[PDB]
Amino acid sequence: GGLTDEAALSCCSDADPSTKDFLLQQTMLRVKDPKKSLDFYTRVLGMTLIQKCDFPIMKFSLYFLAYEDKNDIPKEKDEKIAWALSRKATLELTHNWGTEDDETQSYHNGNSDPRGFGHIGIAVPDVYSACKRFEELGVKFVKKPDDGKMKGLAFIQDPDGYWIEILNPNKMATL
Amino acid sequence: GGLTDEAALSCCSDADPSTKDFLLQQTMLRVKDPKKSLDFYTRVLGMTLIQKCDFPIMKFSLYFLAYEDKNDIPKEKDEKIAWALSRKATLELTHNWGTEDDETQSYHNGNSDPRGFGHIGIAVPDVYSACKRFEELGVKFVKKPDDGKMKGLAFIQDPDGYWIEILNPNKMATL
Ligand SMILES: COc1c(/C=C/C(=O)c2ccc(O)cc2)ccc(O)c1O
Ligand SMILES: COc1c(/C=C\C(=O)c2ccc(O)cc2)ccc(O)c1O
Ligand SMILES: N[C@@H](CCC(=O)N[C@@H](CS)C(=O)NCC(=O)O)C(=O)O
Ligand SMILES: [Zn+2]
Ligand SMILES: [Zn+2]
Repeated sequence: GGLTDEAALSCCSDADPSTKDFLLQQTMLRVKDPKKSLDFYTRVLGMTLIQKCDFPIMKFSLYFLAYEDKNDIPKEKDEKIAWALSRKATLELTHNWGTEDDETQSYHNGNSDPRGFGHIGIAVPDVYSACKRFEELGVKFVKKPDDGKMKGLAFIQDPDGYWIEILNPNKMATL
Repeated sequence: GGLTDEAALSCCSDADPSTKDFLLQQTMLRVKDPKKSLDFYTRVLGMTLIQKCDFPIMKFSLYFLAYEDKNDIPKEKDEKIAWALSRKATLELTHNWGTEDDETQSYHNGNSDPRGFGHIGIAVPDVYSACKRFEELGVKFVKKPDDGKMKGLAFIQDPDGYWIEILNPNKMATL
């Protein structure tokens, strides 16, 4: 029947002082077509592109998306890499050059065999008003807010099929 | 050849004001055995368990891990859920009850065919000292910091085999 609260807490250790400056900086997803991914994350979800890195020998690019004010992004390049990579809660999109032209190619979202990664999730002030807008924009849904057993929580998908949870923190208690 | 900077930026839109309070709240990974996972993320990586939710008819639990001070966690149950689910940069582990006792079951890390998800990543003050400690604690490595081409960057594995990048934002520019 799973762990009890107390049993779970018994498995948790206090943070060693050597970890006290650590932060959860990024979640990396591979994307077939960065043009479509950038449009989605910025126009649909309101993220900002904060950094782009290109590796021509390895034939890939990295795009770092975050909820940050574009006016805070440093102008000077070294400062800009160090700032972008010290922001909490970034999304790192990895583009292996040439996938966008390969009709047979797609990435796997983790929610079918083989399962592992599930989703990123965005906390919004109002899941219903968010989802109405997503519907107006033609966003793909896995689960509408009222569909299924978990009313008031939604799942959409990005251009690659990755699932994104849309959740309201302030309603999850009174729900 | 991958996108030019100009081409990438032209795919980006400004944040619609409907999205102005959105935040990247969680990354969700499925875990075989929450006992080992809680021990890893708290003892090894210095995260705090901030919330745990159980669903006894659906037979799964959710564990929310973050770099937060345990003294900040609200005492009142409903306030704690609202606080936990409005923290940026949480890691949500999902445990389907029973997997820990099924020797034919395991999750996929996304880095072998079919690929998709890559890794989460932790920013640290000192990759090499962090990794020396990891080695002392018997952590499994995908890439030690001096291995391979990108010297000074590491990848460890959690108990499920998910990859965790260990990076120092200040050393990433100069390299
Ligand atoms: C998993 O993500 C969530 C969920 C749960 C939603 C799920 O997608 C889910 C994952 C595994 C499973 O076996 C059943 C359902 C519920 C509340 C919440 O806040 C949250 O973030
Ligand atoms: C994909 O994540 C990155 C990379 C990108 C990838 C790698 O450097 C890499 C090296 C060895 C390996 O086994 C797997 C991947 C480079 C810089 C950076 O900051 C970052 O976050
Ligand atoms: N809370 C559920 C909701 C997801 C859902 O409704 N699942 C279906 C709806 S599209 C799905 O993933 N595919 C199987 C189906 O169509 O029955 C979750 O864990 O994501
Ligand atoms: Zn990375
Ligand atoms: Zn979730």
